Amino acid sequence: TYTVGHYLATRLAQIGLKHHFAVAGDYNLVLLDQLLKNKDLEQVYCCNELNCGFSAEGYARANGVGAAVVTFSVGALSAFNAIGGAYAENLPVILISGAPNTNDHGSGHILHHTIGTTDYGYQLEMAKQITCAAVSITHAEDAPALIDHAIRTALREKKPAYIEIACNVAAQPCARPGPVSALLNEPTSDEETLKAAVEAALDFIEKREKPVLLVGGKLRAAGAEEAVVELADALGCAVATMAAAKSFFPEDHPGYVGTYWGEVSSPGVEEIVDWADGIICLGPVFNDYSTVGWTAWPKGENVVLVDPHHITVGGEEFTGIHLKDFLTALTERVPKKDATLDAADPNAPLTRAELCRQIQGLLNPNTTLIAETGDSWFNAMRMKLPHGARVELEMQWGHIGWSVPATFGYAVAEPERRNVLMVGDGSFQLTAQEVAQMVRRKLPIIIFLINNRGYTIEVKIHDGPYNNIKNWDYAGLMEVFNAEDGKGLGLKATTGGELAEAIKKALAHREGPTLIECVIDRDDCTPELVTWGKKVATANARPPQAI
Ligand SMILES: Cc1ncc(C[n+]2csc(CCOP(=O)(O)OP(=O)(O)O)c2C)c(N)n1
Ligand SMILES: [Mg+2]
Repeated sequence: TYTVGHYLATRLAQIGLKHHFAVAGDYNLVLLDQLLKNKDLEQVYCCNELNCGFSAEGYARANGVGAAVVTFSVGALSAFNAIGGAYAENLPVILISGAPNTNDHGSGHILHHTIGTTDYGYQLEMAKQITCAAVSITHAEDAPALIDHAIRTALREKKPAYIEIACNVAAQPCARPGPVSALLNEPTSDEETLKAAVEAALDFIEKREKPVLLVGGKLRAAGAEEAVVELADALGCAVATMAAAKSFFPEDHPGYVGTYWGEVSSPGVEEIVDWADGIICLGPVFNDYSTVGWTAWPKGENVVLVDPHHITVGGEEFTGIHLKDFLTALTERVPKKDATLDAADPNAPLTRAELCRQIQGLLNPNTTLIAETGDSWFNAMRMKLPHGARVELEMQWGHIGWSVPATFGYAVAEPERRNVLMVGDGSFQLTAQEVAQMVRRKLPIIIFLINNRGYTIEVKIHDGPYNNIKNWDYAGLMEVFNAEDGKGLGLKATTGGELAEAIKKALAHREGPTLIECVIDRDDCTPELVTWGKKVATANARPPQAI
């Protein structure tokens, strides 16, 4: 006879999860036992919850959805930082927490892992704030209807959910899951709006000769990566990707120019959009960083904005549509308008140009490049990508240290890929211990620890003593985690040559991860980050305007 544990386990497996991540605790202990009972759904463990949640973050980038489990408040409050990151990056990460007993609710008791107050709702009062759905199971009869809700909403919205489950309830007997289809099927557009939406879009381009395509960050949540390719071709115009959305459009196809990111756009892409007649943004995320100090933000007269569920065209609005259904019906009536555009030395000290070049050697169609918040953002946005090659940024949320646990998670879902991690010295320190799990699971990850002895990106926004961080022997950390049983390489590289030696050892090494402490100079950095931090620093601290 099924139980709340089984029902949640199965519901996760049905929608996709081969792995759910967890951190033991006396509330979720009984619950965790029953999450094992499903054998198509494996219980991965983690060092702390802040990371555990970020690992489910990554996993959802590869699978499409992820999940985690934690103890009451003490575990979940840290995870909320990842659930914020999920909502930010449109990831259907499903958090789950253990919770007090049923007989303690409103019972005047104080419990452990809580504030000391007699109330325990404060947790999912918080969670609600950062999650599309928030659900407390306190009776096993409720269970299956609410779990379905939490999952169903998360997937429709492409935003995270929350499920707290009283420890003693987790065990109790529950119903059997209904067919999975109950959760997945979605409301589609309305034909009448859809019809008109396309018609007004056609006029936007057919009163012009030089259109452009701009690929937004939210494209992956809409599931429209395919339909953009069939539009870029059927239309033929010059495509460009945004700050995010790197590797959301393939860099083979003839229209792809590069990356548009304001006055720090990769060579030759700022000009095409400025010059052109109108811009077709497909689910963008313009903000103080994406617009680069509010300088590079498309208007409305010469802009079509095709956000996930609501489409603005010059002088008109539409709602109740979908980005995908819009780009399917568009890629048929669209006419073909075009806007055509027209080594280093080894042995010597290692330059940011050298390893950004040499790292581009690794880029296999079976490769996913995880670029951490930092200057590493700008390196990835210069690198040419093969077809099928992926890049993962976390720009909306930007928690440093996200990369490490999210690389661990991404790798559990896609272990046969070549998983490559560009992480700075400072970011790495926040979440380093989750490398020990890459060793535990024996995953072939290639960590490029961009060591520069400081928060270099933060230096070029506004410098100070707060940016100088204690330095580690980042290379030697690997050994400490390998300890008795693991197998994982820990290397260094102070020269352009040493890098090639380390990279060969990395591709060579199996049975675990490979870190490379690529030392470089702080002020040696991309020319974008230089001119970029200025726009952010002044916009950040622009003065109020008196009334
Ligand atoms: C948890 C968290 N704390 C602080 C910040 C602000 N912040 C953004 S980047 C950054 C510095 C990153 O340092 P590092 O990885 O070394 O960047 P690099 O020097 O490689 O460019 C800081 C402190 C943040 N985004 N997240
Ligand atoms: Mg650094």
